[PDB]
Amino acid sequence: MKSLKGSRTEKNILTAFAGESQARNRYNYFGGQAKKDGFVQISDIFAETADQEREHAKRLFKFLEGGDLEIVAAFPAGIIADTHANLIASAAGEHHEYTEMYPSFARIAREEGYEEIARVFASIAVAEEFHEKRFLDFARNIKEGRVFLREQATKWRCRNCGYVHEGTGAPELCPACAHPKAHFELLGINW
Amino acid sequence: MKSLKGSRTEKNILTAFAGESQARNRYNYFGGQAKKDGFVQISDIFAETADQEREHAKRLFKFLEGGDLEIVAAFPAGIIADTHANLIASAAGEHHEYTEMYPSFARIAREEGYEEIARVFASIAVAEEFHEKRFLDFARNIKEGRVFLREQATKWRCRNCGYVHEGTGAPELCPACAHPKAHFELLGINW
Ligand SMILES: [Fe+3]
Ligand SMILES: [Fe+3]
Ligand SMILES: [Fe+3]
Ligand SMILES: [Fe+3]
Ligand SMILES: [Zn+2]
Ligand SMILES: [Zn+2]
Repeated sequence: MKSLKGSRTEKNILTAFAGESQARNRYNYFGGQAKKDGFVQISDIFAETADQEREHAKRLFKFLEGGDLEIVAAFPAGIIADTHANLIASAAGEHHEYTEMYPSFARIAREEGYEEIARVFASIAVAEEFHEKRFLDFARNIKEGRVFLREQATKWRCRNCGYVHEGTGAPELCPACAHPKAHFELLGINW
Repeated sequence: MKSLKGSRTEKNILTAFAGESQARNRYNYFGGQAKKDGFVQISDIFAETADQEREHAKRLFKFLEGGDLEIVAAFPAGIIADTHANLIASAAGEHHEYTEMYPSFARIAREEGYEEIARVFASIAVAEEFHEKRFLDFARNIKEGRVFLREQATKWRCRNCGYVHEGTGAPELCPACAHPKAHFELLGINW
């Protein structure tokens, strides 16, 4: 790694920075619509994904040493729909990104002598693959009615107050904090 | 349920509100010390628990219809230590609460004709039991060196950027966002 200035990798980094910046915003707006649709756990994962996009953008932006730079590129023009649709559009763009755009960008960085940047573009691809995965399972539970209803009794946690509930479905109201079903999630352990 | 004024349940609600308010603060301070100790996932669970305490306090506070009211009660006087110790003090107080204090308070509410409040005190007890559980497993992994090291290869997620890593231990540095190991957690699915 030399200088980036004038290289193709230089425009590739700005282009990625540009689509990741917009993605932060759309995930943030999709999070607010999810909360409105009554899926608090899905709202918080949009917001988490938003924040992780900010951090992919920041590692990238830091490679730039430049001034003003012109790019040609395509981006979704809209749109905010119902949550299911939001989760499908998101997944589709995460898809294009880990299967198409970052493999290429990594290739050329590599090919221009920037292998570290190449690493970074490959590592981000990994993250976008989990993001898509997440978005697809949530969209499938929405499509199959299993957000707030499972087939054998399991335990549900209140995101708002931590209340735990043994049942096949979450309660219509939290007995502890009196927030509605929308606040409930599958209880999970990850330690 | 009548009026609460003058009842014993009346002082019980304020006393619980008082210990839960302080608990919010101590969990918030324990979260900052955890971040300093290099346990980001544990930092965020302190902060989450803090927020759930706020919401137990709020359901309670809303039952009050009163003016100024005198209480006698004991509270921890201090202290902020290392994270392990923080997790053990927290668990001990969560313990006293679900095994002793809220069972009683629920009893008397019940016994004074306030069964709904009684429910609420029982439902909060449930939440505090999961909180303790959480705190104990994290303190055990800290004691056994398994926060950031497992015995068979498993996958670790970067909290900062979503990067996923297959291995027995988390990386020393995230390849995607270049944040240190402290940001990694066991990857979990709960949908
Ligand atoms: Fe992504
Ligand atoms: Fe609740
Ligand atoms: Fe608690
Ligand atoms: Fe990372
Ligand atoms: Zn990204
Ligand atoms: Zn509480």
